[PDB]
Amino acid sequence: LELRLKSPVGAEPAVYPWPLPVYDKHHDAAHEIIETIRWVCEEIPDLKLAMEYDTKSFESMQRLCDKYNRAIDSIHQLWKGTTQPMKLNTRPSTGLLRHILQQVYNHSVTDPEKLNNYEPFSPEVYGETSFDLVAQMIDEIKMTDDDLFVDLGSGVGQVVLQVAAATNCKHHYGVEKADIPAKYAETMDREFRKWMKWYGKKHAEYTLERGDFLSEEWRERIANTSVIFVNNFAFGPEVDHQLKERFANMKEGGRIVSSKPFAPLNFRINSRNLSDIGTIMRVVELSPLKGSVSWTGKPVSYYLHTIDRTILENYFSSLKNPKLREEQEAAR
Ligand SMILES: Cc1ccc(NC(=O)NCCCN(C[C@H]2O[C@@H](n3cnc4c(N)ncnc43)[C@H](O)[C@@H]2O)C(C)C)cc1
Repeated sequence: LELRLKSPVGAEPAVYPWPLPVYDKHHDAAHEIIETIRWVCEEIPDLKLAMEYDTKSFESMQRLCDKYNRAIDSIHQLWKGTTQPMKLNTRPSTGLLRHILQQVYNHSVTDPEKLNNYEPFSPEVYGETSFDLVAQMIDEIKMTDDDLFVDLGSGVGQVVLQVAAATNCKHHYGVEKADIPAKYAETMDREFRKWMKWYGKKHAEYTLERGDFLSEEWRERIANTSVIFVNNFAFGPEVDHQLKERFANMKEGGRIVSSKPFAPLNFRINSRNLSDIGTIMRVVELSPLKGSVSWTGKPVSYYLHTIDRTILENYFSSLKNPKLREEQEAAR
């Protein structure tokens, strides 16, 4: 006994055995099926029109699947007529992408318990993943095809995949040091590509790698990245310090988005702090997403750092000008 869902673009059908597997306490294949149908119906209005359940009854679930499959066949017949078929070159909506990543994770991370010891993957937010927060980041931070993107410490790769699905960066990378998450990343990658093809959706190029971002090789790679995401909230002093030294080699207009700032928000340059990272970057607290919950109980905010050496330039200009020099020397 089994259930099948046809792909809206003619990829091979999704096939689930009956009884439908359970993935964890809040996820199972029955609701994966229901949500797939719901999202294919958002992809294709005509299907939504044609569509109007006991998830423990094989007959109830077979009837839903049959109704979806017959509607997909009719839509495919419609597209052989004069109706234009669904555009094949598009990015997924945030809602669809959320479903896709959950589906990819369901099928990739076989034993969620093996991951526990590499926690936290989302230390900045109580009770949810970074997904909704990253979806905001992505809309605030303009990225283009000149950009290279990296998630430093990428886990099973979920944030890299989300950004690659939504943006035009030339390449997206994840780097992950631990064996278990890195190995799950390899499956996440194959599953993601499979499911994105199944929905008829495109993503930018990406690569998930094994490695330590504090290594010597990564030194020059960080220097040549234009957009770095790093979830550093729970990092200690020495790692944050080591990262600051890597960032000091980034090019002007390079950006770092993090869960804890790497410099104070109102850094004031003076003769004792001249070599601190604050001398070369604007730092701002981004708008928090309403509804998200931080450790304080308030909405979570991320931190945007933009490499901008005009701050340092202006300090040196001011040291050359006796009036400006006396003012500076006055305060401090
Ligand atoms: C705003 C903002 C939001 C989200 C994100 N991205 C994000 O959440 N990605 C998911 C993984 C989170 N990672 C933990 C993983 O890092 C590895 N890791 C730790 N140190 C590492 C290292 N030195 N080298 C490679 N991997 C490392 C650990 O083994 C662990 O698998 C963070 C918490 C570090 C970025 C920016």
